[PDB]
Amino acid sequence: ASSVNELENWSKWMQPIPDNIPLARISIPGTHDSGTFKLQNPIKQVWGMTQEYDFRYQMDHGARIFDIRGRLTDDNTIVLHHGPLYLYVTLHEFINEAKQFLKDNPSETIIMSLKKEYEDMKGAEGSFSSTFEKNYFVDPIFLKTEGNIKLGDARGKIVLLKRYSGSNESGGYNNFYWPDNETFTTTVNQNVNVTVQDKYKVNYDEKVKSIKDTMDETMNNSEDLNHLYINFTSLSSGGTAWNSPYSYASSINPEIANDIKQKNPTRVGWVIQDYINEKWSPLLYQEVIRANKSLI
Ligand SMILES: [Zn+2]
Ligand SMILES: [Zn+2]
Ligand SMILES: [Zn+2]
Ligand SMILES: [Zn+2]
Repeated sequence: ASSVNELENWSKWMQPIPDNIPLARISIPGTHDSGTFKLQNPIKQVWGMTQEYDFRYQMDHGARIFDIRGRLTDDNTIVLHHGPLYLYVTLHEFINEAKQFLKDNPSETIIMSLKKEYEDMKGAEGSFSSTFEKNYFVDPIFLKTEGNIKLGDARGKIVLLKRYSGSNESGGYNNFYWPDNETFTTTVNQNVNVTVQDKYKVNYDEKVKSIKDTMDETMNNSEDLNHLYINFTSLSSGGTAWNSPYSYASSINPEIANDIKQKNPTRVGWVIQDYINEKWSPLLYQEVIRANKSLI
């Protein structure tokens, strides 16, 4: 009952992929700084807005990886931030939206990257890691196993990608050294080789070339099941209308999407983008999802 066209149902595209395929092998669309969609102040937007729509919109369009940046509060909760700015979005808000999506579409999995974005507030009873584990992670929705996580074990659950230190509970992908503004390679869950392109503050041409170089590598290493490729197409703000995350995404998203469309590869990696929407064609997240055709 599995056909390649089933990859076209953006809310259930992982359904046709076999249970035994490692998530690392699947080409998955993701959203950079996922919770910035509520920013209204034009000054806050030009500097930190990276998405126009909420979490469910993102998921219904195919996004399965979410970049969550939070801050520990005096209430022993974690809220979403962009630097010192509160995004009016909370961690529980994201998880609840993910729970709803997973309930409605049990064939899917949601990968949640969690990073400490700003200094803990005074008054918290514990640490960022201990508070997350005690008040959020205990929830059954979170996958508690590790290794080269397979889709079958992830269906209906949230798979954690730690970007914070001090973890004391098993589950998801372990935290690893993440050099600043670079393309680097390292290892994670004992047997998973990881390559990340996260040059968030390089010049535009350098960014475009870096995305392409890393994707070219991914396309020619399609059978490497234990290799994880994370490719951020997002680029940090210059503080003006002509160099905001939106202006950059308007050209980068269609450019990279065309690369995939023209090459028609069997793997392109975990592509984390800014502004998932239907304004620019070809649509990046759709071409990324379509690159899983050979897995069916
Ligand atoms: Zn309080
Ligand atoms: Zn909401
Ligand atoms: Zn490898
Ligand atoms: Zn739409």
